[PDB]
Amino acid sequence: MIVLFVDFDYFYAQVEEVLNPSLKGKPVVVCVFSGRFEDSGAVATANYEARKFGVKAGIPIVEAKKILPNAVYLPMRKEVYQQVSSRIMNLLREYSEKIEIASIDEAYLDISDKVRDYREAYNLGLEIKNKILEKEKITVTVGISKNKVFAKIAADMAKPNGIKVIDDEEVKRLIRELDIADVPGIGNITAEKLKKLGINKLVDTLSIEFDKLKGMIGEAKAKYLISLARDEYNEPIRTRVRKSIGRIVTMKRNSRNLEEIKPYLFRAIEESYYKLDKRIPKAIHVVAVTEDLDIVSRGRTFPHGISKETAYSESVKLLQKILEEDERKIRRIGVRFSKFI
DNA sequence: CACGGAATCCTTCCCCC
DNA sequence: GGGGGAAGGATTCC
Ligand SMILES: Nc1nc2c(ncn2[C@H]2C[C@H](O)[C@@H](COP(=O)(O)OP(=O)(O)OP(=O)(O)O)O2)c(=O)[nH]1
Ligand SMILES: [Ca+2]
Ligand SMILES: [Ca+2]
Ligand SMILES: [Ca+2]
Repeated sequence: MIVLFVDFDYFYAQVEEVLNPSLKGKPVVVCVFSGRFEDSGAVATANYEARKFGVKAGIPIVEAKKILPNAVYLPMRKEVYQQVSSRIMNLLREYSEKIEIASIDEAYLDISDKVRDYREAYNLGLEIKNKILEKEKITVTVGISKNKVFAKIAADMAKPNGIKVIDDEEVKRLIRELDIADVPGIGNITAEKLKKLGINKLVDTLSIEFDKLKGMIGEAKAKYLISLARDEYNEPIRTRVRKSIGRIVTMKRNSRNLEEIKPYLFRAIEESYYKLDKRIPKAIHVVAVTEDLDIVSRGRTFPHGISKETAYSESVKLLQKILEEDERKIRRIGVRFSKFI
């Protein structure tokens, strides 16, 4: 069983470099401007020249400028990156019929058929890196191992622009050596709950009564970790299908007035519909971000699909429902469409 | 200062043989 | 008791 994971390097910034090579070499910051004020917002990503100084995904744009006042700051252009992603995905297709697109810049390939051993797998890796660099002029990192999880881990260890195989002898040392927090699907909240249980390495999950683990982190999560420890994890590669479309925007000023929010809300639905393109949702959820950055949501499923008129109508009630049950002001508002026919 | 988007799981109902 | 779902939220990752 051989899985090959591909992850494009500093993707949004690298695409910006390709479309305008003059940028290459200098610090490049792709930002998301919220408009609340001059430079309000966050950094989507940054090229390496910028990450070596602390500027990275998540930090406020205002904070990134204090560190690199002279870098190049660019607004994020999803559509552009998405189409480039799509083309790159189509290059991988020509390497396996078994392909799972995980995000806008990640994909897993089941090359158990094609390749025979790890040596060949590695070479196929180089062929893919090479192909993509030539066609799209974009570098990516490749990770190869026994299953998806370790393939991805392989990639995190080899970036940027690397390629790495984590052979069976290593999996075993990683299950013992590797820090549980560096395992995909284990964020802060979980790692923290894991420390208390004395688990700092994948192996520790075997020296704990399952039921206490489940109690603390959930069954799904407990079975996941345990199978990994037992070197038994092996979920297949499957094409994922879009299960929900939505849009959320920041208002210029926090508000509680329905008439002040409606406009932002309607625009959100509009864009969402354009994005649905042919798809018809049965469920609609209204999502609100409270002034103290907490998230509130109210939704509804219908026994049939939702027309745009219906969406406008029903979204106002859920927004009214929200305000009636929460007293904080609202900072961000949006909609989520799901359960496609 | 803290954006925008989406999947998946966890709980708590709630209806009902 | 337990199947079946819908809601609202928790949690992770891009
Ligand atoms: N708006 C927004 N976009 C994000 C955020 N995090 C990631 N993205 C984008 C950043 C990247 O361009 C793309 C994800 O790839 P990461 O897996 O994020 O890789 P990135 O390419 O930035 O890092 P790397 O290639 O490993 O050096 O998704 C975020 O918090 N907000
Ligand atoms: Ca990644
Ligand atoms: Ca990446
Ligand atoms: Ca982590």
